[PDB]
Amino acid sequence: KSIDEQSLHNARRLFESGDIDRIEVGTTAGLQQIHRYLFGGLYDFAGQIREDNISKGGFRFANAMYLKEALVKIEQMPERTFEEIIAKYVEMNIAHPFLEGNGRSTRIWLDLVLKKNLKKVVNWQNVSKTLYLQAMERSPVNDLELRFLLKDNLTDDVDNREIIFKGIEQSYYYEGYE
Repeated sequence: KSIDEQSLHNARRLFESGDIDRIEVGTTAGLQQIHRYLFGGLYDFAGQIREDNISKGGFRFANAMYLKEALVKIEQMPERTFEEIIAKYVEMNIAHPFLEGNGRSTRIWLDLVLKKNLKKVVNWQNVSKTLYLQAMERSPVNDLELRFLLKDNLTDDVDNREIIFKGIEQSYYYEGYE
């Protein structure tokens, strides 16, 4: 819980400082920069591609033995349309490259890709925890729930402090932290 508190402060600092603007967009290295920023000094494995296997619910995330190879192909996916970007996010979630903190880091990664390509980001504060988690769990089979949920909650006000900071708080709530 104290880990989350410091991590939340790191997420706030990432945007306050403008360091968010220095992150490589839509790449594996980019995701690793985010993870390192959020969790450096908190998880030993911050920024590091996992070597163990993990699952959640009935889903086993990409096998560690071919995770690196998968990430190579995932980062090459196109980013021109909303549908392409969500598909790319869905595959990066399936990769789930870190032992922990995949959700918070990859959502920031998603916003960067959406901002670069569509000049929008997700207004996370209005995205229900229940609906978001259900949609993610379904996304490997069908991303319809996710597309429906996120498309309704896009905003072109991408630097607004309230959207940014209330979104960081909801993002952290998705994995347990109030």
